[PDB]
Amino acid sequence: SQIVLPPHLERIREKLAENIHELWVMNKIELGWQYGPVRDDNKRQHPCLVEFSKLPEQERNYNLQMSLETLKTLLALGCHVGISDEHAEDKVKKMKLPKNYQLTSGYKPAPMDLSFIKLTPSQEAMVDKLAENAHNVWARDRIRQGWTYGIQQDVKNRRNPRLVPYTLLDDRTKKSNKDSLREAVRTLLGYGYNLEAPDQDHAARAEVCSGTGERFRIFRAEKTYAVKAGRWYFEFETVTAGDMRVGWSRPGCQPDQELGSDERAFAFDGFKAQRWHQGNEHYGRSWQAGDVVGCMVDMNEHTMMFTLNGEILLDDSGSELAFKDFDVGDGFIPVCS
Ligand SMILES: Nc1ncnc2c1ncn2[C@@H]1O[C@H](COP(=O)(O)OP(=O)(O)OP(=O)(O)O)[C@@H](O)[C@H]1O
Ligand SMILES: COc1ccc2c(c1)CN(Cc1ccc(C(=O)O)cc1)CCS2
Repeated sequence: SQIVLPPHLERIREKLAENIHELWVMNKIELGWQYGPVRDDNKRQHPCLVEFSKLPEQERNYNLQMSLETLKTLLALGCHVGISDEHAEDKVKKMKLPKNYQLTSGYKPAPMDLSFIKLTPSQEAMVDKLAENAHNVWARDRIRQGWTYGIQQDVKNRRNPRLVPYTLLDDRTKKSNKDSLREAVRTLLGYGYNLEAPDQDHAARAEVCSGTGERFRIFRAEKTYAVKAGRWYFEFETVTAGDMRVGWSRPGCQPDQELGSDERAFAFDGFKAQRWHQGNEHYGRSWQAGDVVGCMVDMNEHTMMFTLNGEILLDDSGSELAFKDFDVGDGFIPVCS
């Protein structure tokens, strides 16, 4: 609603509407649809493919309004549009088409050639965005209808399995809508209107989003199994590669606080390659899927060391000790976050 129409698009909008309408009757003839008097899908002969004048003026207006909304959403996409030159409209080349491919209309709908016209990756990305929004407005119209999703298509029960996000939509519709959208935006370029898109933005979730406010879960051995002397080894296999920590915690570790943030636990975050105890340092490399990190503690001279896939992880210095010295205290137990 907030979108205002610039004067160039304003006085070119009717030509856009009619040319894309003719372009659609070209898409129809390419798909094999032929022109007829009456609206009956079985007979494949409809007045829809004939020129807009013989088209029902209701559908013709509804198509033009649909394009007004589509170009307004294009402008809402943050993409600026600039007319190239007046001569790009003064000379309007138009491929000739075979009579079987060509409509009864004398002048060929086919605008300046798609070979000459070029599509950038950003332009294709905004084509995808526009296809997304068109399906959204198609769906909201259905919700106003009261149609609700159904795996089986139903008209009496108004259950369309096409009421899913465009990401999960079936290929055939995605292709047909994409074709009309991208040939439309290519006609936009061929009219000299250059669509300079906004810069692509990068954002990272970093596992902030979570079901339930809880950010992480800690699994540990029982307190009674604490080891106060000897040399011990246990493995941790990482099915994924994310915010995961493994190491040894005291029987006083808190299940709400992250490992290594306090003095209770000594952990290794392979995600950021950091050893964690009362802070973070740099230690080791980053793991991948199906990586086995073995944690080893020798409580005799108070050392702890980690081996990712067998090789010994190292800090910035060549030392193999993740934590050089620590008090025995009340023992250590295997712990993971
Ligand atoms: N003959 C046409 N002329 C113009 N645009 C059309 C035409 N057919 C389809 N469209 C466009 O493509 C969309 C396809 O909607 P369509 O009515 O085919 O969906 P549907 O799944 O059959 O709907 P419902 O859920 O009500 O059964 C329309 O919203 C419109 O934008
Ligand atoms: C530019 O505007 C138009 C004008 C005409 C047509 C399309 C888009 C493309 N679309 C594709 C499509 C197919 C199935 C569904 C559906 O059943 O959900 C929705 C859209 C309708 C077929 S011709």
